[PDB]
Amino acid sequence: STGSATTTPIDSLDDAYITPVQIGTPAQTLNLDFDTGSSDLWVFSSETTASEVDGQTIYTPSKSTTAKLLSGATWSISYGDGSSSSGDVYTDTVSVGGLTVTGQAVESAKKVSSSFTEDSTIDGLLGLAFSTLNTVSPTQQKTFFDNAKASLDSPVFTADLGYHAPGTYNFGFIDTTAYTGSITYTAVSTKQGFWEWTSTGYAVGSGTFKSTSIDGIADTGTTLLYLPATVVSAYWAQVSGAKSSSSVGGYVFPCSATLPSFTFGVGSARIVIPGDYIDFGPISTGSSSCFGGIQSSAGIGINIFGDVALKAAFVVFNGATTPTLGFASK
Ligand SMILES: O=C(NCC(F)(F)F)c1ccon1
Repeated sequence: STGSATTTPIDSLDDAYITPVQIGTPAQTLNLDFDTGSSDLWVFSSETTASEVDGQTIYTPSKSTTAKLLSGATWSISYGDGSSSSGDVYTDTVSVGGLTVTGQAVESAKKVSSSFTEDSTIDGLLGLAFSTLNTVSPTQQKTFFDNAKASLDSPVFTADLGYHAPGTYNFGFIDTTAYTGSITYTAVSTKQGFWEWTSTGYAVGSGTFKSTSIDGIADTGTTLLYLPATVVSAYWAQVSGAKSSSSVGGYVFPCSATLPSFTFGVGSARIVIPGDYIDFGPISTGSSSCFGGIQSSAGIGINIFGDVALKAAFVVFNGATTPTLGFASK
């Protein structure tokens, strides 16, 4: 089997992407944030504290003839950005782009943190990291991909995120019309439960390529590109007036600037992030200080190839017995 679904930016900055997902019988369609950096499929629901729901579409398990309470199961997750959610668990039928999994753990939120409430466009998350990170207790549950894998034509999914435009998540096949040149594959460590890999280096603008190993995660659920302080300083040094602002929470730059591109290495191949992709706009409405899309990972403990990097590529998440990651230009 295969599936194919369009993913759409939630706003004009590409802060995140939402993909429609059918849950239950009859189908209830929710717009979920597909997140290769976590492993829980959780939704706003009829059980979510009412004051914490503000415009989201909710899943109502009592209206699904295929929903079953997973007795005794609870979940609770905290994300790298400080947000969180928790609740109980149903199993139900879940379909993405024509691909159906029966008995998928659908984690129903009883509580969500303010950042989730405040984002009316995201109805929940669909985790696509390794199932070892799933938070359901006392019986850990499998991701949608993990459940679908054996049925797929090929044990893969691909992310093709757009810049200020829709893109595609495919399951079970590689669309050879969606990229240019060849796909370069690179090794993955699953030891921390992430799609963790090692970039071979970087360049800033038209500058020379620096060969250096940068370990990090391919994370569709993180907006920005978080890299070591040395690398990030070298980038922003090429933008007149750019500076790190402790009050704002990262590098900012004059909105009048033209940003240089940023290149990252995948083996001997190179992915070029255009300068425009690194502009996240005014820090507050009307400001002439703009927020940068490349930021230091120093406070985080891990480097993160988030949407800024991934949307410059066609990315293959290869879930074969030994997982790997593939990147192509597009
Ligand atoms: O925050 C999470 N993932 C995104 C991160 F890697 F950037 F942190 C998370 C929470 C539970 O499992 N993973």
